[PDB]
Order: sequence, then structure tokens, then C-alpha cells
Amino acid sequence: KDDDDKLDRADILYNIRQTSRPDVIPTQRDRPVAVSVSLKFINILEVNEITNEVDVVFWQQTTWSDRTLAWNSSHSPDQVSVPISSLWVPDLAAYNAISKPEVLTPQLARVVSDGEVLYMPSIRQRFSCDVSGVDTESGATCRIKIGSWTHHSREISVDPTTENSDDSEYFSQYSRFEILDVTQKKNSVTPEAYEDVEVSLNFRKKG
Amino acid sequence: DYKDDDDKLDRADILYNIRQTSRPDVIPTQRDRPVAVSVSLKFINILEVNEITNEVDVVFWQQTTWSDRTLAWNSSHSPDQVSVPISSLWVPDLAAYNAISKPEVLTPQLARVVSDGEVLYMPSIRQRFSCDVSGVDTESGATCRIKIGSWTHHSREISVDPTTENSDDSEYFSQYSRFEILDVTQKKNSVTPEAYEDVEVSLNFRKKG
Amino acid sequence: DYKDDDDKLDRADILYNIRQTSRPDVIPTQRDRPVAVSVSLKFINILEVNEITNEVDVVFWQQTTWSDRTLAWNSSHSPDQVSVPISSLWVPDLAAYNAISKPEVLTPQLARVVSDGEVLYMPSIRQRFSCDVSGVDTESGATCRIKIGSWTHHSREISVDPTTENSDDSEYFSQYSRFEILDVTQKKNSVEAYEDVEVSLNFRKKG
Amino acid sequence: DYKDDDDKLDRADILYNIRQTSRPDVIPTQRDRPVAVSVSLKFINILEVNEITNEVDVVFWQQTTWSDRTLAWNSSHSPDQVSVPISSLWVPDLAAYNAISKPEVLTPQLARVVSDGEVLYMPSIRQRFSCDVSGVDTESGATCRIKIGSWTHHSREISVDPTTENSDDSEYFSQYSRFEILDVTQKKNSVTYSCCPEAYEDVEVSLNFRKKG
Amino acid sequence: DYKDDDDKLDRADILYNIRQTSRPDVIPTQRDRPVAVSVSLKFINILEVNEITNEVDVVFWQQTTWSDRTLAWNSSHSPDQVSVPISSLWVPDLAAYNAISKPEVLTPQLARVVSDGEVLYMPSIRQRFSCDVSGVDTESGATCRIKIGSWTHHSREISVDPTSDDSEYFSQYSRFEILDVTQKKNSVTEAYEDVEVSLNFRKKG
Ligand SMILES: CCCCCCCCNc1cc(-c2ccc(OC)cc2)nc(N)n1
Ligand SMILES: CCCCCCCCNc1cc(-c2ccc(OC)cc2)nc(N)n1
Ligand SMILES: CCCCCCCCNc1cc(-c2ccc(OC)cc2)nc(N)n1
Ligand SMILES: CCCCCCCCNc1cc(-c2ccc(OC)cc2)nc(N)n1
Ligand SMILES: CCCCCCCCNc1cc(-c2ccc(OC)cc2)nc(N)n1
Ligand SMILES: *[C@@H]1O[C@H](CO)[C@@H](O)[C@H](O)[C@H]1NC(C)=O
Ligand SMILES: *[C@@H]1O[C@H](CO)[C@@H](O)[C@H](O)[C@H]1NC(C)=O
Ligand SMILES: *[C@@H]1O[C@H](CO)[C@@H](O)[C@H](O)[C@H]1NC(C)=O
Ligand SMILES: *[C@@H]1O[C@H](CO)[C@@H](O)[C@H](O)[C@H]1NC(C)=O
Ligand SMILES: *[C@@H]1O[C@H](CO)[C@@H](O)[C@H](O)[C@H]1NC(C)=O
Repeated sequence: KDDDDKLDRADILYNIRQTSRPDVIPTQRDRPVAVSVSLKFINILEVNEITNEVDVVFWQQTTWSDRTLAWNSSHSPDQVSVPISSLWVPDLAAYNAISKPEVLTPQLARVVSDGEVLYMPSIRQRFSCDVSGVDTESGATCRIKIGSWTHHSREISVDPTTENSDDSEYFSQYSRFEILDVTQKKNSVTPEAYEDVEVSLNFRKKG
Repeated sequence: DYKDDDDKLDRADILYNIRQTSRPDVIPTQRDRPVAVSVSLKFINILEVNEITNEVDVVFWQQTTWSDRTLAWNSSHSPDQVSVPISSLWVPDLAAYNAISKPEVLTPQLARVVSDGEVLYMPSIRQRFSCDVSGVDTESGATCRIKIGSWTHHSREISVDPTTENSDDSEYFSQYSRFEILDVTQKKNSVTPEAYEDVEVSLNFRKKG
Repeated sequence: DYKDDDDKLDRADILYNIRQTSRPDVIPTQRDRPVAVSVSLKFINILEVNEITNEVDVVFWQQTTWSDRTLAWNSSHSPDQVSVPISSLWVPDLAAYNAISKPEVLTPQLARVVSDGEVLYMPSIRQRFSCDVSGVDTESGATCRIKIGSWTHHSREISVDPTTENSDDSEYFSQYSRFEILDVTQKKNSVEAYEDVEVSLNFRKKG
Repeated sequence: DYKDDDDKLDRADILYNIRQTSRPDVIPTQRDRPVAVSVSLKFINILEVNEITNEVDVVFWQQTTWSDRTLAWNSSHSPDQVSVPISSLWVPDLAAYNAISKPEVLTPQLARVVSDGEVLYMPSIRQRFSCDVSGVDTESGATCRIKIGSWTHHSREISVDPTTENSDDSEYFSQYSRFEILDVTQKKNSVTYSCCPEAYEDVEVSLNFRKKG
Repeated sequence: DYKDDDDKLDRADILYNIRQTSRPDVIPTQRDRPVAVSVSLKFINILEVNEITNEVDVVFWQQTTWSDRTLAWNSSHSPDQVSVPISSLWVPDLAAYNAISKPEVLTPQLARVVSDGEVLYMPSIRQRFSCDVSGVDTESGATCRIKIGSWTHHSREISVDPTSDDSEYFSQYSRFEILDVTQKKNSVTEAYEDVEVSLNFRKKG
């Protein structure tokens, strides 16, 4: 489009930085922020069948909308890159995580003109999950829950992205492991409930 | 009230109010009474136990609550609670006497402030400890004791009191651990110029068999 | 010119000028053409190679140049170039897709800004990758392919150019490494599109 | 006095006064005398002793006290002392000469300031050292010597001294450690040099320990 | 003069003067001539050595000095030197060409500034290098060569210059012992000045 007008872009960043409240949930019309999450698996590095611990690399594709960040893009760029400190991101956490997320990519989000925000960092992290079955035909099934840490369902709703296929599409052919199946469903932990996305990852050692 | 809880402007004003009254470095001491801090550990995972060196590597949710009345607001027609970055608030300077590594916070550092002045902060922590691991293979199991207390504030300034005194822990403990939990007991204890209050947390566990 | 290179106050003023003009978070897109970024990997060392898990641990110099002509100045009687802290300038958000650890930067985070608007940033980096190491014992060696692109900017926004392939490397590679380089190959490639430079390192053990 | 310790507005106002007087980067030399810094190490654990490479990994409470009287206030009806983030205070630049890892601080970084201008900062620290490890498995035990002094300030500027209570630390150290401690001594020492024409004061700490059996 | 070293207000004011005139991000070239930086490595310990992978883990005090005359003051009745956080000061962007890990700094990061404009910064560093360890178990030992110079400033802008067996500082408890340390100038190619430090050392026993 006009995507390459430096001044247009600098002005958009300015508008965003002035409207954006990095610490307040972008609720609209008094309804929960609808965040969407999807893990896209990239690698499985170490698996310990005795301790039941896995070390994985995945794209943590996250999206939501903040309509106040929107702008007329008839003759201005349709989207820009924004550093995540200038923005609100949802406070996601892996319930069965046993190491800090190690973010391997630049910490930038895209804000689209309609007001949609997308953050997709590439993350390496260790989890605690059922590893039993990893050396058989039918493999192991390790389950990861990603939800809001401090915000309950009425404040934030965490759903899976429309597309869960291609989940294993960018998975490294040089892993000692192979993905048999991935499912990504809604779930709610528990007076207040926290929504999360349960990722079931069915994988096996390459025989 | 629930009706007005997702009003963004209201949420932003509460954040502003709190950042104005909040003294992150001063204890929220009230009426010349010690700040009463409730600490409760909910164990999530036991990862690496060593029977020789007597060390363990645990993961627990540190449920911490206390009250700052001065952060209170009316809450009838605004949401009662909000998330606040903890750098904006006073949090107690708890430490574990027998920790042998830094606590690794695995969750976003956010507290919840309630309209009545109550502050709730519950990080997930992975930390190593020095404690009694002997008898871990045996049916009745090792009993590792963790002592968590205020680090610079003596007992006339901060009091620590544990909210759940006994349980199985069944709710939160990973079913995929090598270990099982028999009992968790938490007692208010004390150690002394002046006095420091703590919570002795006794984790009774054994290797599954 | 070269004779006024060491004039201290002339340097202070260029820095000041740069800091007043530079927009560290906006792509320096000139004349509605995507920022053309030059990348060259110049291998220094291979530290550890794992044939079981197919991970490799490498030390390289990431030679990176691009142009921001709004940063240019008249050097008739002032220095030709200066060093700027990387926080004062915009920097391409490059990422390695098959990276499995955070890029550990071994050098000072200083760039060079040339009086014509050229920015040169070349950090020394250590980083682990997941790549095909089968054959590293073998005389014809293994070939590890590292794919580096801009993480958030598509092709109309940022374009990657790699020079030169395959000419390096024998110049900077450690003679004391257990490994030796047979060849290096740096090629353009793409995937709206994300341009990237695929680097192919042909190496083998010594015997 | 002690009956006003939980006066919040007093504590807050004392913090205000301290942050206004305090020069975090300037040594608190009163009356052209060196700052008298007291250090004492109180050992909590020994975790890894490497017989091959002569390395120890230890956990100790590094007890540090000094005086800065400009920060002093009246104790007449404000709290005797308060806690302060160390970024608000000057802290002496202690280093261990035989440290081979960075100091890993296990505790909150708050110091205590007393109404008479006394400042105490006691972090729990886990750190690796390079010292003689031979004997660890014998009756007599190994003896590792740790020197802690000021890195940049010479003896005219800062004096480093051991503390009046020097039994410590024997009692605290965990009963669960593989090791046990035979003796601890903390003697004042003073290294001079060809590098620099001035003398750096320090405390030499001698830790005598053996494996249990 | 020493007499007034411990005047606190004199100290605070010197530090105020330094921070007011110091330009942390600009080379203190004087009189159209390159900054002359003094570098000397003082070996303290050698921890891990791998003759197979040719890798070495060392601890050394890095002595670094240079001049910025604009920092000079009149010390007639004030302190001769004071300590300054390096974030208030320009420091040379030195890098080890053959290093394979970040320099882990173990000491507090302060410089000393002398009333005549001399700046001394000497941090203790544990770093790992990629160097020839062949022949370490032998009586003549390995010779490991480390190369340090300005990472972004060519010769025209910064010169580095050397200034032993390091018996003074080296650990008696190291598995290893030092035969000889030599420090010589070298250039690499516009060109960069560096100091080659050659460490010659063997196993003990
Ligand atoms: C059956 C699901 C397995 C996962 C175990 C979760 C049990 C407890 N559920 C919670 C509690 C909180 C929580 C965190 C912090 C608070 O205060 C800051 C309050 C609640 N947050 C989430 N996402 N799940
Ligand atoms: C036996 C001799 C060993 C010498 C081998 C090293 C050759 C590499 N040359 C360089 C390049 C740069 C450099 C760094 C950054 C730039 O732009 C940001 C430009 C050049 N800096 C130095 N000190 N040596
Ligand atoms: C034939 C070899 C394929 C290997 C690489 C596969 C390319 C995958 N696609 C993407 C997506 C994004 C992306 C990143 C962040 C976003 O939002 C913040 C959106 C897209 N960025 C890049 N460079 N490639
Ligand atoms: C295994 C360890 C043996 C090492 C022996 C220790 C010798 C003591 N020498 C010094 C020098 C300096 C010093 C530091 C920086 C300077 O300028 C910035 C000058 C001197 N500071 C102290 N505390 N001890
Ligand atoms: C292996 C575990 C050993 C446990 C022994 C318990 C001894 C209690 N000692 C202290 C000292 C301080 C303390 C810390 C810092 C100070 O000044 C900054 C003052 C006192 N605080 C507490 N809660 N207990
Ligand atoms: C935005 O601005 C254009 C240009 O004037 C205008 O025609 C258009 O109606 C606006 N777009 C929307 C969706 O309102
Ligand atoms: C606000 O709070 C007070 C309680 O102090 C209550 O009387 C009042 O009705 C509430 N009304 C509001 C804010 O509408
Ligand atoms: C650059 O500056 C010099 C010296 O003033 C001048 O002679 C020359 O014409 C200038 N060039 C431009 C493009 O301004
Ligand atoms: C402290 O204030 C009291 C009154 O509470 C006064 O009597 C006393 O003289 C004061 N002391 C100092 C140090 O000024
Ligand atoms: C500063 O130093 C010069 C040295 O010649 C001397 O003339 C002058 O009196 C000094 N100033 C002070 C503070 O006395």
C-alpha cells in the first residue's frame, strides 16, 4: 500500500503510544478481552521419561483486538511494528511450566489498522508432563495449559485461534522426535474461573 | 460491582488512584499494629531430590496476601479488583532461610488489589533448598522443612501467619512427578536483639512405589 | 575528512545530530522502497556439535549494513564516521528460525554511522542451532543451514541481501577449533512474503 | 522510640529525609577520617567442594555495617530504624579477591538505617571460591581463606574491619550440609602492591571444614 | 594532596564536576591525536582447560588506563582522586577476538579519576577463550594467545599499548602455574590496534 512512508509510520507509532495503556486491559463494551492463543511447534529437544520433563520450542501466536488503537488506512500504512513495552499484552502463563520462558525473537508486535494486535514470540521452555509412551508406536501425550495468570474469565477469555492445523507445519525435520497429533481446546480451571487453552501434543521418538 | 468490572476507563482510574497513594518502599503499617502478612505455599512439583547432598528442587505457588487500607476505593459502581504491576506496590520482603538458589519467578509479576484494601500476590517459584531428604525412598518418607520469613522487618513491624494449616495438596501437585505428597504442615514459629516471625513449612513426601 | 576525525567537539555534535534525527523504532524506509539490509555471516568458531540431538554451537560475526540517509552529514571538515550506542539507532529485527538459544552478544553494542547515511553493526555472536549434522565425521562433511530473516517486517518493508557467497570463510575461522570449514554458502530465499538469507555451512571434524 | 515503629507517616517521612541527604556515589567520610566498615561472614552452607579443581561453592550472610551520621535523626517520637532499598544509599564496594563467580544475592536488597546514622546491610550470598581443598576428607579438614576488601578505595578512604562478634558464623550453618565446620577466624589484614602505591585494608576469613563420616 | 582526601563535600563536588563535563559516548581524543589506552592483563587464575577442544576458562585483572584532561581539577586543597561509576564515563570498547563467552565481571564497576585527568579502570574478569592448549601436560606447557583491541574504533581513533610471570597476583591454589606472560603490540586489517597477550602455562604435577 503506502506501507513505506516513514512519516506516516512514525505518526502511527505516536498515536498508538498516546492511546495505549500498557497496564490496563483493553476491554470494549464491557466484555472480556477475547485473546486467542495457538502454539505452533518448532522443536522438541530433550525428553526425560523418568522425570517426565520435556524441553520444547514453539511459536506462541497470540492475538486480540484494541479498537481504540484503530486508524484510517485509506492512504496510510495498514500496519506497523510496535515494541511490546508501548502496549498491553495479556499475562499468559503455562500452568505446568518448570522454567522461565526464554524468548528467542525480537520483542515486537504488529498493530493492524482495524485495531488488531498480534504478538508471536518464538519461545523455548521446559514443562512437566506425561512422557510415558515416548518409545512406542502410539507415542506419548504431553499436555500444556496456557491461560491468564491474574485475570479471570469475566476480565479475559482465552480461546484457540481458528486454525490449529499447520500447528506442526514448521516443525524441524532434524528433531529426534516426530509429532503424531496436536489438539488445541478451550478449558477452564477452578468462585472465579480462569480460562486457558489446553494443548495436547502427541509425539514419539523417531524409530 | 460485577456489572461495571470491564469498564476500561474505570480500570485506568483505579490504577491511577493506587499509583498516587502507593508507597512501594514503606510498610503499610496500620494503627501502630504490625502488617499482617498471610503466607501459604501450594506445592506444584518436586523435581530433583538428592539423598546424598540433602538438596531439593521444588516448584510452588506462593500465596501471599495482606492489606493496605489506604488503597481502598468504593467498588459499588467500579470493578472491585484490578491487576497492578508489583513495582507499583509495596510487597513484603519475604525470604526462605534455607534456600540455596535465587527464587525463579515463572509467572508475570502482577498483584491483585481489591477495593477493600486487600492485596493478593501469588507468583510461581522454582527454587532449590537445603533440608532433610533422608528416608525419601521409605514408606513414611522424608520431611523437608522450609522456613519463610520477613527479611529486614522484625515482628513488631511485620507478622507472618499461615492461611491453610494442613492438607494433602492434591489440588495442585503434578500427577507426573516422581514423588508423592503425604502431608503438608505449616506452623507459625519465631526466631530471635528483636524478633523475626516466620512460617515453618513441612513437606512430607516420598518417591512413588 | 580524515584529518578532522579526532576532533572531539565535532564528534559530540554529530552524535547529538544523530540522536535528534534518528527514530529508533521506525523503519528507515526511504522513497517508498523497502529498507535494504545487507547481512553477512563470518564464522569464527564451532564449539560443540551434537550428533545425537543435531544441535550445533557456533560463534560468528554478524556483519550488518543498511542505509538511513536522513542521518547523513557534510564531512568536508568534520569526521567521516562515528560510533553510536545501538539504543540510539534503529536496528533490523533479524531472527534465526532454527535458533534454539538466545543470541549471546560477545561484543560492545556500538554501531558505526557513516557520513553518507550508512550504518554498520557487526556484533560477535554465540548461538546454538538445530541443524543436520549427519556427516560431520564424514570427509565431505555435514551441512548446517541457518536461516536468518526479519521477524516482523514483510518484504515490502524490509529486504535482506547477503554478500558474499560462497567466498567465505577461511579468513576469520579459528585454526584451533576441532573443526574446519569446507565451504560457506549464503543465498536469498522467501516464503505476504518474508525475505531471508539461508546460510549453508559445510564443515567436518579433523582426522 | 519503639512505641512509634508502626507510624507509617513517620516511616515515610524518614525515607524522604534519607533520600534527600544521601549521596549514593560519595564515601561518607566524617571529619577527614576513613569510613570504618565492619564486615563479618556468617556461613550458612557449603554445597559443592571440587577436589579436582580447588573450588568451593558457599552460602553466607555477609554482615556489613558502617556509620553515616548525616542520615541521623531524632528518636524522640519517630521510629528508631527503617528499611531502605540499597539503590538509595551509598554501599561500600566490597569484593572477594579469590571470587571466581559473581556474588549471587539470595535476599531482598534492603538495608537498615538506624536513627543514629548507622547503616547495616546483610545479604545472603552464594558464591564460588578458589581455595585449598586438600584435607577435606581428613580429620584436620580443609582450610579455605576468603579475603574481602574495598575494590577501589585505599586505606585513607575506607577501613575494612572484622566485627565484635566473631564466633560467627558457626551456629546457623545448616545441619544438612555434607560438611561441618571445625573453626572460623576473621583477622584484619592489609594488602599493599606494585600495581598501586597505596594499601587496601580487608578482612581475611579462614574457613576450616571437613566432610562428615 | 592526601590531607584533604576525606573531605566529603570536596568529593561530592569533584564528582559533580566530572559528571557535568564527561561525555560518556564520545572518545576523549585530545588535540587531533588518538586516545592512548593502556592495557595490561594480570592473571589471577586458570580454571578449566580442554586440550581436546582447545578451550580455556580464565580469571584476570584487566588493567586499563587512559587520559581525559577535561576531567582534571586543581587538587591543591582537594582530593587527588575519587571513584566514579563507569556509566558516568567514557570507557574503551575493548573486545577479545578469540573469546567464546561474554566477559563476566566480578568486581564493582567503578573507575578512579585522578586530578590530572588520568582514568584507571581495572575490573576482574572470568572469560573463556578459544586458544592453543596443545602441550599443556608437557614441561614446556601450552602457549595461549589472547587478542584484545578496540571493537569499533580503528587505529586513527584509538591506540592500545601494553605496560612478566604474574607471580604477584596468580593463585597458589590453581591446578596450573605460569611459566611466562608476554604482551606485544600488533595490528589487524583501515586497521585496528590490539595487544596480543601470550600466556605460557602447564599442569602442576
Ligand atoms: C485443573 C487445571 C490444572 C492447572 C492447575 C491450576 C490450579 C489453580 N488455578 C489458577 C489460579 C490463578 C491465580 C493467580 C494469581 C492470583 O493473584 C495474583 C490469583 C489467582 N491463576 C490461574 N491462571 N489459575
Ligand atoms: C593473528 C591476527 C588476528 C586478527 C584477526 C581479526 C580480523 C577482524 N577485523 C576487525 C573488524 C572490526 C569491526 C567491528 C565493527 C564494525 O562496524 C560496526 C566494523 C569493523 N573490529 C576489529 N577490532 N577487528
Ligand atoms: C522453506 C523453509 C521454511 C523455514 C522458515 C518458515 C517461515 C515462517 N513464517 C514467518 C512468520 C513471521 C511473523 C512474526 C511475528 C508476527 O507478529 C508479531 C507475525 C509473523 N516472521 C517470519 N520471518 N517468518
Ligand atoms: C587468588 C586471588 C589472589 C589475588 C591477590 C589480591 C591482591 C590485592 N590488590 C588490590 C588492588 C585493587 C585496585 C583496584 C582498582 C584500581 O583502580 C581502578 C586500583 C587498585 N584493589 C584491591 N582491593 N586489592
Ligand atoms: C540453613 C538455615 C539457617 C536458619 C537459622 C535462623 C537464624 C535467624 N536470623 C535472622 C536474621 C535477619 C536479618 C537480616 C538483615 C538485617 O539487616 C539488613 C538484619 C537482620 N532476619 C531474620 N528473619 N532472621
Ligand atoms: C478515511 O478517510 C478517507 C479519505 O478521506 C475517507 O474517504 C473515508 O471515508 C475514511 N474511511 C472510513 C472507513 O471512514
Ligand atoms: C460509595 O461508597 C459509599 C460507602 O462509603 C456508599 O455509601 C455509597 O453509596 C457508594 N455510592 C456510590 C459510589 O455510588
Ligand atoms: C559541504 O560543506 C562544505 C564546507 O562548508 C561546502 O563547501 C560544500 O559545498 C558543502 N556541500 C553541501 C552539499 O552543502
Ligand atoms: C530530640 O527532640 C526532643 C523532643 O522530643 C528534644 O527534647 C531533644 O533535645 C532532641 N534531641 C536532638 C538530638 O535534637
Ligand atoms: C590551584 O592550583 C594553582 C597551581 O598553580 C594555584 O595557583 C591556585 O592557588 C590553586 N587554587 C587554590 C584552590 O588554591
